[PDB]
Parts: sequence; C-alpha cells; structure tokens
Amino acid sequence: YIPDYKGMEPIGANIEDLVDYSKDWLSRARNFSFFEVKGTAVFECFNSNEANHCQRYPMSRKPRNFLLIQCSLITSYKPATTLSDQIDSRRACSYILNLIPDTPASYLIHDMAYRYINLTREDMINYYAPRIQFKQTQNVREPGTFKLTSSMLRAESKAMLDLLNNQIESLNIASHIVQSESVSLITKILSDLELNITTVLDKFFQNETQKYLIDVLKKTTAWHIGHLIRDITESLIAHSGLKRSKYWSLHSYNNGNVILFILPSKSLEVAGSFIRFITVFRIGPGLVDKDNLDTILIDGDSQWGVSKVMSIDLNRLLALNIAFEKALIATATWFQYYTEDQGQFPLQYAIRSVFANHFLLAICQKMKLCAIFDNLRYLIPAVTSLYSGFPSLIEKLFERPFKSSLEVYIYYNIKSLLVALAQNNGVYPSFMSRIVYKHYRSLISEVTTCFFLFEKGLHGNMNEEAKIHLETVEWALKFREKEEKYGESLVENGYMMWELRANAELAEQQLYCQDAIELAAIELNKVLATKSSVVANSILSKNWEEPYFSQTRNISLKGMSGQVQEDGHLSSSVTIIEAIRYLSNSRHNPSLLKLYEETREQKAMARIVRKYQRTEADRGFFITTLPTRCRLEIIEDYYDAIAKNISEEYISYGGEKKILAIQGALEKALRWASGESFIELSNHKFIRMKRKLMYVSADATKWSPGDNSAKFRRFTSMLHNGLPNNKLKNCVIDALKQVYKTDFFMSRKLRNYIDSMESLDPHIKQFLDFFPDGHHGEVKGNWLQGNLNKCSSLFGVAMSLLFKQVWTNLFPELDCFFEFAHHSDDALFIYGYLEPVDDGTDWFLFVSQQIQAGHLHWFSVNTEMWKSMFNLHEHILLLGSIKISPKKTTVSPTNAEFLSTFFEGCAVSIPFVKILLGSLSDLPGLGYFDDLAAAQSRCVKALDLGASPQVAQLAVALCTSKVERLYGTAPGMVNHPAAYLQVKHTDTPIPLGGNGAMSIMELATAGIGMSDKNLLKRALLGYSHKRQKSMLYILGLFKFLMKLSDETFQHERLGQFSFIGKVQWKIFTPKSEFEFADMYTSKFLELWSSQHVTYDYIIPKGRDNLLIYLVRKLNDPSIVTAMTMQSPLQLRFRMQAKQHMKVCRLDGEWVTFREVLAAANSFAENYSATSQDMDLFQTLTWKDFLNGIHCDVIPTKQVQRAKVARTFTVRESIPAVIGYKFAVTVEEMSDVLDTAKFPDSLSVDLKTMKDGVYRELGLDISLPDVMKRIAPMLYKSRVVIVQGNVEGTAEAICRYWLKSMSLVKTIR
RNA sequence: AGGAGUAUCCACCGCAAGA
RNA sequence: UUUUGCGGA
RNA sequence: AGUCUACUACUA
RNA sequence: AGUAGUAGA
RNA sequence: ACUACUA
Ligand SMILES: [Mg+2]
Repeated sequence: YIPDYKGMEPIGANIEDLVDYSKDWLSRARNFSFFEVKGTAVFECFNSNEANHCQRYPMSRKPRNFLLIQCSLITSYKPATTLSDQIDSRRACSYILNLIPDTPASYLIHDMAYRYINLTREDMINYYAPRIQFKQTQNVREPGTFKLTSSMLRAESKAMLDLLNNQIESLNIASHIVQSESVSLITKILSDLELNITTVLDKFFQNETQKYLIDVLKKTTAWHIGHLIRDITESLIAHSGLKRSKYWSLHSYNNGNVILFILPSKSLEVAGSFIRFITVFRIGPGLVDKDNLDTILIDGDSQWGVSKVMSIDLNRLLALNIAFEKALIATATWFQYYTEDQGQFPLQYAIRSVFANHFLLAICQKMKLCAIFDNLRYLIPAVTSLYSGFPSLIEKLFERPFKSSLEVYIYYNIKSLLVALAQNNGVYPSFMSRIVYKHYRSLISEVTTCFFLFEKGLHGNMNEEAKIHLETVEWALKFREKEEKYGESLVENGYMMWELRANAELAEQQLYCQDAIELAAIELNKVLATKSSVVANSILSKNWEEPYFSQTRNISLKGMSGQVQEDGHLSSSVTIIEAIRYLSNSRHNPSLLKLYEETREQKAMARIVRKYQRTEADRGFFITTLPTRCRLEIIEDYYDAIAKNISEEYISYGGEKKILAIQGALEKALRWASGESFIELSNHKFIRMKRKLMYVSADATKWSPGDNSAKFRRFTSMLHNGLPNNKLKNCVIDALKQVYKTDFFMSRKLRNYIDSMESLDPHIKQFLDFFPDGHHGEVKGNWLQGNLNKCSSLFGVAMSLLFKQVWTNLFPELDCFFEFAHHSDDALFIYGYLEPVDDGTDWFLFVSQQIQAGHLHWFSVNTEMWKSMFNLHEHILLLGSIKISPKKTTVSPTNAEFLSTFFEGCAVSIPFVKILLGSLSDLPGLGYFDDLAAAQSRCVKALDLGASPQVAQLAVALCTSKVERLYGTAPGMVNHPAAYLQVKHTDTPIPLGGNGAMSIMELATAGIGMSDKNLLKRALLGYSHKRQKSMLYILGLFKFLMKLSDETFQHERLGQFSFIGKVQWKIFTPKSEFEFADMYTSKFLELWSSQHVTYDYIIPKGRDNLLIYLVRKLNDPSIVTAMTMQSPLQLRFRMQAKQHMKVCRLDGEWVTFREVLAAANSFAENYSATSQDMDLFQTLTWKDFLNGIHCDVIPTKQVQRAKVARTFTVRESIPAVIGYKFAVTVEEMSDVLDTAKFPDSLSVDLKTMKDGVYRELGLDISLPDVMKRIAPMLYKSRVVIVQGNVEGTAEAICRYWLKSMSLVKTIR
C-alpha cells in the first residue's frame, strides 16, 4: 500500500521563455569565470601573492623542523639483528660517554647511555628477548626497555624531562635570503640522500627494475637510511605498546653510529599518543638539518648530532616504518612512468634524485607539506590547461604559513614548475628531477605520487575536527541570509523565470529556477519516456514492498546516529544496533514504504565525522539517523532506478565501468570532431567550419553544502516514469521534502573543545552562534554530502541536457556536439565548437548578419564560441543551484580529468600509485595465509589500472616481505619453514609458512588460493611420473594439513567436508559489549542456528526470526571484532605474536608455529602413500596458459601509445539456492523465495549444484554438513588498463601483460 | 623538545609512602 | 608540587 | 569514521 | 552473505 | 610485538 502524499503540480514551463532569456543573456558581454594560462600571468600571480604574504603571518627567523626522524649514514647499513643491536648499543654507549653534554637533551642522552651500559649480564638477556622467553629483572622489565629512575639522571637531564611533561609563524618566502637558505639546506639533504655509500618476469624484473632501479637505489644513502629508519621505527613500534612505553629504551644501529633513546611516553595503542625519542648520530650525509638539531657534540673532530625530542604519532610512526617501502614504490612508479613517457630507462642521477625526494617526503610526514602537495595536484592541471582558476588556486597556495625549510624549498620548486608549465600551452618539467616530460599524465602521476606518500590523517586532532563543521555552517548560514532576503518561499519552492529576469541576482547558488527545474525534468523525460517500461520495471524492482532491515545496508555495521542523548549530543551507534532496536520495538518487519510512513515526522538528525583523508582540509561526512536513512533510501532507490536508464549519468554505472562509459563518450566526441561542419546560408552557401573540442574537467563549488534539496521535489514531480499511478513519485517527493531540514549536531569532541577554552575568538563565536542549542543546529536545503548522490547527479545531468536543448534552440544553424558526464559533482563537459576554418571573413560576415537580423545572441558565438557555451552552461547549472567551480575546473582542448582519471584524446590513465601505496596498509591478522593472501592480492588491482608487471611484482615482494617480517617466515628468522622442513621456500604450502607463487601474473590471473592447488598438482606429477622424495614430502605436508583440519572425505569423493588443508591460529575474539547481544541467550542462538540452517545464507524477512538473526550477527566473532574500535599497532602486535607465542592449534593443544612446523616435518617424513589419499589429491587438483607461454625479446625500443580500459572475464542467485536447500519451514520457504531473484527455477539451479559438485568433487551436497563446506568455494569480471591495440577478451589482456613484462624492450 | 595551527589541542592515568 | 615503590591504559 | 559505486582477498 | 584493504565522488 | 639471508 503506497500512501497518498501531496504531489507538486506543473508550472507550465516553456523552453521558449528560457531560450529568450538565454538570448538576452548571451546578447551582452560575459566575464569568463576562468583566466587564460600564460607564463607572465602565473609569474605575476606568484609575485603579487609573495608581496602580500609578508603581512599574512608573523615573520619567522628560525625555520621549524621538517624531519620527523633525523639520522646520518657514512657506511653501508646492515639491518639490525638482536646480536647487532646489543653489540652496537654497547659500542654506542662507549662512544657517547666520552662526549661532553651541554644541552639538557644531551645530558639526558648521556645519563641514559650511562644507565644502559650499567646493566648486568642478566639484564642483557631479558633485553632483546621475546615476550615468551622473558623474565622480570628490576632493570629490564620489558623485552626491549629498561627502567631509568630520576635518581639515575643529572640535574640538567631532569630539566629535559620538565620541558616535556610540564602564534603560527611563516618564513618570509618573499625574501631571497630564506628562499636561498631553505633551498640550500634541502639541496644539501637531498644531495646527501643521493650520495652513494661505499618466472618470465623474475628474469625481466632482474634486468629492468633491479638493474635499473633497485640496484641504482641500493648503493645510495637514501636506501640504507631508509633501512635504518625501518629499524628505528621497528624499535619505536616495539616501544609503543601499553606496557613497554612506561619505561625507557636504548637501541643502536650502524655499528653504534646511530643511537635511539626512546623516552617514556603514552602508548601509541591509545589515541592521542606520541612516541617521544631522541636519535643521536655522527654527523654525515643523510637526513640531517644542523639548524634543527638539539646539539652537535664535539669529540676528537667527530661531530655527534643529537636530535631534538621528536614526538611522533602512531600514524606518522607507521608511515616512517613503511617510509622506505613507500619511497621505493613511489620511485618504481616514477621509473615506469618515465619509461612510458620517454621510451628510455631513467638515468642514474634522475633515479637517485627522485628516490631521495620520495624518501624525504616519506620521512617528512608533515600535514603542511601534505597540504601543499594537495594544492599542487590542483595547481598542475590549472597551469597546464588553456583556461583555469589558476590565480585563485595560487592564492590558495599562499594561504598557508611556510614554517619549515622543506615547505619553502617545496614552494620554490612549485613556483618554478608552475611558471615553466605556463610557458607552453609536449613538454612538462618534472617536480622531482631535471628531466622534462612529454605527457601531462606522467607529471600529474608524479605529483599524485608525492601527495599519496603522505598518509591519510596527518591532520591535527581537533584543529581539523572543527574545520569540517565550518564548511557546513557557513552554507547553512548563507541559506539563512538567502531565505531572509528572498522570503523563504522563493528559496524553497523556487523562483520563476520572470523573477530571475527582474532580479538577475537570483542565478546564484542555493537558489533554483522553478521553470529551469521543470524544463530540465522535461529534457530528461525526452529520454525517459522512450523507455518508460524499463524505467517502471527498474523502479518497482527496488525495495519498496520488500522488508526493511532485510537489505544488507540496513543491517550493516557502518555507523549511524541514534537519538539525542541526555547530554544533548547525537548518539553514535551502529546501523545494525538501530535496526535491532526498531525491530524489538515493533511487532512486524516493516517495508521501506511502511517504515517511511512510521518514520516521516521525526526530523532528519545528523552528525559529521572526519573521513581521515590526505587532503589539505579534511572532508568530514555526515552520519544520519534511521528515519533520515529511510528517506534517503527511498529517494536514492527512486533516483537510481531512474538514473540507470540514461547514459549521461555516471554514478549509476558500475565501479570502473564508469571509465568505459566516459571512454566511449570521448571516443564519440573525437569521432564527431573528425569532420567538417557546414553552415547553411540563405543563398545555400555551405560555410565550412573546423570542428574542435573543448573538454571542461568541471568541478562543482560545494556541491552538497550550498545546494537545494527542493530542486529535486519539482524534479521528481516532473520526472516521468512508466508507473501508472503517481503514488511512488508522491512518496519520493514527500521524502525529499522531509530531507529539506536537518538537525546538524556537532561532535562531542568539538563541543568539549570549545567548552574547554578560556576565551572564544570572534570567528569561533560566529561559528557557535549557528547552533541555537549548545549542540544542535538547523541546516536547510543543504542535503548532506553523498546522501543524494544519485538524485543530485541525475539532476545535474538533466540541467546539462536542458542547456543542450537551449543551445540547440538558440543556434540551430551550428551543429555543435555536446557530451556531458556528471558523476556526482565531478563532471566532464565536451563542447563541440565550430572554429572558422579560415581567417573567418565569411563566418564573421554571417555572424554580423545574424546580429543585424535580430539574433543579438550571436555576438557570443563569433570569437571562441566554446566560451559562450560554457558561460550559458555555467548559468543554466546555476539556475539549478549548481556552481561550476572557478578553481579546480579546467578547460582544455586536449586534456580532461574525470573521476580522478586523466584523459588525453582517446587515451585514459588512472594513477595506480594510490593502489600501490595503499597496498602497504594494515592487514587482517587472521593468520599467515589470510595475511599473505591479502598482501599479495592488493597489487593485482594495480596490475589492472596500469601498473607495470615488475612494479606490481616489486610491490608484491615488498608486501610479502613485510608480512613475513611480522610472522617470522623470513629466512634466518624463527618461523622459516626451511629451518624445520626439507623443501625450499617456493615449494612450501602457504598455510605452512609458504611464500607461494610470488609472481604477480599468477596472482593476477589465477588467484592466491590456487597456489596450494598449484602446489598439489606440482607435487602430484612428481609422485605420478618420477616418484621422488620431495613431492612425497609435499604430499605428506598437505595430508598433515588435512589432519589438522579434522575434515573427512572418507571414501574417495564420499565424505563430510571439502578440504585442501589449513592451520588454526588462536583467534581471541571477545564477547560483544553491545546492548542487543544479551537479549537472547547464546544457547538459544546455538539451537536456532543449528535448526534454521537456511538463514546462514539468506537474511530472514520476518521480524521474529530477523531479531534472532541480528542478535546472532552481533555475537559473531568477526562482527564483534569489527565494532570494538581497535588500533593499527594492537593489530601489528597480534600478527607479530604468531612468531614466538603459542598461537597455533596442533592436536588438542596450543603450540607455537615452531612446533607446528616441526610436527609437519615429522608427519611428512613418516608419510606413506595410501593410494586413497592420492585419490583425494586427484580431486583437489587458470594456470594452463601461464605454464604454456613463451616470449622473444626483439632488439627494438618498446612503442607506447594510447591506453584504454577493457573488461576482463577471469572466471565464469549464488548465495540463496543453498538457503532453499535447507529451507524446511514455511517461514524459511517464504524468505528464500523472497530473497531469490527468480524463485521459480530454484531447484533448477539446485540441480546444477548437485551435478556440478558431483562432476568436480563427487560429494553428496544433500547432507547438511557437506553443503556448508562447499558454500565458501562455490561463492568464489574486473576492468583493466591495456593499450589500444589490445582486444577486450580474457586472453588478450594476459598477452598484453606478457608483452609488458619488459619496459624499454619489445616482446612478440 | 616535537605533532597540528593565522581554532585555544595532543604530548599518561590511578594508588601508597616520604619531602 | 617533586620523587620512590606498586598497577592500569 | 557516513552514502553510493565498485574491485580484491579471506571466512561460514 | 560477513570482515579486512584500497580507489572514486 | 620484533630484530633474519630485510625485494
Ligand atoms: Mg573534476
């Protein structure tokens, strides 16, 4: 039953009125929103901003720090070993007890070194001892720490403690003294970092990346200093645990030259913590800025630079731990981009310099530098394009205090690069090296690489927790000023065309023209009414009568907001928690429409929370309560069903199929430009006009904040759908009316922050005055970011189509190709303008005749008519309250940017660096296989977006190395299988500490799971043809794995579970600490799950069962883990605990991975072939193409061309038929028919499961336990960036990858 | 002494004894 | 308010 | 630490 | 289907 | 929660 709500009634809008208004608008002269990019213009902007910047911030004489960890290296760095640490620590204490301290941060260092050196032999055993092999000492109370009482500190040493436990300024960048001294300092640091310290791919990578990047880089001090900072950060991470951070610690590296004195500090496990330490080092080539050193002690002409007490956040500490890995990935990406750009291998100097710059950026994890880089990814598109908002973007570049010599150096390099880029409008000077590029894609990829070298969240704890609110507040106030000025009815119901003509200031953001909105809906209807039947089928497909809280979105773990608490703030709860609350407080499971009926009068409460980004300004997103979610879900379902049917709307596309859609749009764009347009004169003369394209990489200034939800109300009421009634349309209009006003709550952090201030600044006072109650405030028309993405995107497409119709009406003589692609706010406008093919004596005469006849709008179309189209569009969109951004919107004849992917003509390029640098993120500590599979599969995505197979293989190697280093499993560590097993590392099953198929092409095409099967087959052949001991040992290892699994295939093919082998780690998952977890006793959940086995695969559609199902979900250990607010260190500690601690299940007891490996070795030594286990192996046994392929290296330089995106069908409802298999009850049957897309043929797809399993594994899935095991394997098309010549089939992509194994060489 | 900043923030919590 | 000793984050 | 759009792994 | 990771708006 | 042969 769809309710009867108010339906808005047509205004009778006529395109004639809008085309007449557009004629009047284009008749006059319009100031272009953008400025032409000229070298003189950019240089003058830089000079004027330099002159003005001296007054912005108080002058700074002393530059602040830029290096989080300072250290120097003169000899090759051997990475730390426990023996080397203790030898180097003793040597370093002997070194630095000779020096004479002067500063308190030198006396503390000397007094901690003297304490450490006075630790007994027993102290040195527990020191550097694993936690399981550690004892209390009364001087070494933790594995890597030692006590240091104040009783053991000099008078000045305790003064350093007093400073720690007891006014923004900018360097004068206008002066040449600072721009010389700061650049000279970094040029000395970078040059020191550049100093040299005294499968098919495995071969190709060895000759290409290793000989030309990882080897060239291997000798530099940047490489060894990166290893030294890995070991420093490993010590700091080891010191940041809850119990180890209370005490001090001394560690040393590079034969005692580098010493790390980790002071007591708050454990990084808890938030708002910093790992305070002092690093002392002999002054030499490296990350040293002697102006920012605490001391430089002298002894025998030797300089010992004592660094300041550097407090480092957990995010920054983990950044510095992967600083070498991030720098190496960035340099490999730059290396590949250089190879594609110039066709030549980068020179040694260029690679060393770019690695030094990348490593300095990875070390200097500063939000100031991160912000400047964030502005440079906007500045480079601005100063490269034809017209852009480069003056305003450069103004943004100077709205920052340059407080450190790196920011001054980075700014100076930015200024030089931007001025040089504006000279040409190919050639593209590099930001990190001297070599100039040829493709803008390489430069933009380079600067995005620099930007992504800064980890997300490098912002202030509360400085940027407040800044998210102000951006929302002002537009919630600008709306109020707009409402007061225009009457609160013009703003909400919308102004008419005659009002706009009378005022002409109404064409402003947050104000929408009613006639324009209706006409945009009409132009969208011109497409919709063609497929009205499909539109109606799509709308009624959505979950309108299907129950709420049965869709995964309404029961997910994503946070939502509850109600206003007694404190007055908005309660921060989980989506599932609110689902369970409403289900408990209701006697039935409501549908979407019924829940909207019951929850339409509540207000759309909301709360904003920071999405921890790397942007200069953190973009916090809103969290909506349950009624707001149901309103927005009604609107988004309606406008996703409607939007899926039109092609110029892109948020409705699927993932990377948006890239294919925009690629096809651009292909048709240059297809139209491939021609000469003809204008028909009264004499019938055909003026020939050269068709040209202008790509506007449009960005919307404050799309969600500063818009009007009300524009959609007249949109929905006029957007036609094939539905007979207007019942659903009226419901959607009502929902849009209910999302007009929002209760914007500021976070508890911000409220306590403001409530902990002695005085309130005037701008803070203005910000707080927005909320009338201390916490709540009113937001009008500003639909929260991302909540109406579908609806707003479709509205933008409609307004662009309306402008297209208006332009067609205005100039029917000119055939102009028009292609708009709105995703949500990012948009790409291709405007086809007919430039006069000659000097234009005819064209100018024709335009003059048109103007004289009465078409005054033709003044606009003579010179550069694309400007006229963009102006008219920027206006039409403004009539729909859409402001194309003056800055971050760039027009260009050739280059375009959409969805953070850069197009050049027919070519596309997505920067895969983000995937590669993001592949070094946290891991699931499930186990060694789960962690190795996650690490190795994160780079396959990059291989798809453009990554070179080597650069992806190198990333896989780095990820695998990190994962091993957290799990032993490294050669010469503790859990290395080769120590206890009798096979090589490559010939070891992944569960038993195996690297597996490290090759990316196997992981890209086959999968990680197939490495165990690929091993089994590789064993089976060895035990089927040669009958050697190695493959028999491998089979014994696999059989031991199955013995651990305790699953039984019994008679060949006729058993209980399907297995390949696994190991069971001691996963400690606590009990749920949430409100709706004790409602039903866990025993009741046990009986309920054992009876209703169908619901393990389909969400129940009845409130009575759904309550029990959701209570069970709250008690799921994985779900409990996902909602306990853990930290990335406790995760790292948990992975590392699987090195020495009793974390593995062997037999019936918990043993270490050492003992599991030993038991596996014993079993595989004693294993004997039963001729039935071989039958099991045959069943358990895309890789055919990979093992049967070969390539020939032609002596010719590899050619590079346009890159496109193509689909990839690697493998040929899946989770609901199993529910029908166990469907025993009437309610379960109803739920399984509701969940199934086509319930009629359920058994038809069940018989395929019976036949498919019997064909492959020969198992009787009719048994309950058997079917549950085959479900995970039953459940298991991507989109890749290839070259233009490559075909869109599965094998062609692999052929291209094989051809791309080399980088400067050719492969046939 | 750091991190963050033309938004006041983080940089350790409790206990018992002694000065 | 400093320290010492004991625990927790 | 949200909404969509996905991709990749891993788990019943 | 659930989690983890990543990317885009 | 570490310190291996560290891609
Ligand atoms: Mg854009």
